[PDB]
Amino acid sequence: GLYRKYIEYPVLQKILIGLILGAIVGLILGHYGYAHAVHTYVKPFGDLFVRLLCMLVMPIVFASLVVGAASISPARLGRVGVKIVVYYLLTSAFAVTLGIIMARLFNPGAGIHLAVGGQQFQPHQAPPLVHILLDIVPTNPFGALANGQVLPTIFFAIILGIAITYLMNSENEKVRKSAETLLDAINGLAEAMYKIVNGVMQYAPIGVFALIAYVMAEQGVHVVGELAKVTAAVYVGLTLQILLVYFVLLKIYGIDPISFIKHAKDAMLTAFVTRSSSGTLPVTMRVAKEMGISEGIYSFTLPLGATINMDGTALYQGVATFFIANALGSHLTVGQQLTIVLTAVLASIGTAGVPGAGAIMLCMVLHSVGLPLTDPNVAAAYAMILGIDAILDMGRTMVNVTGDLTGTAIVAKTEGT
Repeated sequence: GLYRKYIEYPVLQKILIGLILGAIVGLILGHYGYAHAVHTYVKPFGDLFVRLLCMLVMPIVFASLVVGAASISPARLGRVGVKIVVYYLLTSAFAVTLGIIMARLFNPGAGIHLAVGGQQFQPHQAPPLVHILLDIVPTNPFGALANGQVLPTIFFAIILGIAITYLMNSENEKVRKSAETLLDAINGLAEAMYKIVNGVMQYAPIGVFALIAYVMAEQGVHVVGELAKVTAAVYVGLTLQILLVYFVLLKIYGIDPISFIKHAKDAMLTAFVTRSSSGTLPVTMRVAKEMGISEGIYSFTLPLGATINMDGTALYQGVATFFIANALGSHLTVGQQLTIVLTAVLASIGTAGVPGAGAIMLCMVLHSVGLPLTDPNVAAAYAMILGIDAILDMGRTMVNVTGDLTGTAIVAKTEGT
């Protein structure tokens, strides 16, 4: 009964209450002197969760990127598909850029000088820009899977998926059956890893509690004001994202944003109460029908936009990786911000899980910048963001629905009219 009502509780509320209980118990046991007994007894339960997330982050990238890039490729795209894919990738790039802008205009990380024992996180040296653009393509894909290097894995997985779906319409028979078997095996690997993501994110409140308790027991690092600042940064970034980006796009394409934003306000209210973008898929199909565009174009666009087009998750990734970069002392270069943009855009092309996928994609961005999520400073600054993930997730799901609704509207306009 107790175990069933613990599992039946939602994941994000339990992670937030685990963060709150971790902060309270860590402050109480840090004031009363018992801090080493918190460390040597509670830090394994908060490091096992980081080890499990670092286990899950690498086989998701290859499999989910192969499946997603095989459902994106120009061999399965007409004249609507190329325009909607170009819109989704460019709008995700604008979302990451606006998240980085709202993270540089604010300062969410400055204030928490994070250190585990006493030592500051020493950053690596950054290569030049041409070395990054030449390091995107791997010299060996298996040796880029066995190491870290999320961006060569992303590039090789996109290339492999597009080559498989080019082979899928070949005139042979054994070639087509072999390509179909390979794509079915890789899709089975991705669907097998999503269940382990569900299990690890069900374990997640104990790990977040066990990490936040140790961090509060070390110092009184004053994290409540900085987490309120990064929450305000995410909300102001999402509101300005909706307003500026979508109003500029609708004013370019001539369609009036007032009645569109009324119908989209109904859809946003539904998607903001239910906090799920896949749940309002008949709701946003109803709104797209009430705009009166074409039945085939929204019945083709809205599942693709619900499983691939993620704007609020990308903006959350930008602001979160910039908060983790500033809460440790390591500034980011221009190549690191281009790496953020590329990894967030190309990792929001295949990844769609019901829980946890934002946390795994933030792990991808962190391991692709250089913060490897094995030092306890990166794990602490990531656990605080994973705690705030609920009150970021509501607004980011609302922007995730607004993005594909705006894309459906403007692509149907330029295609029909």
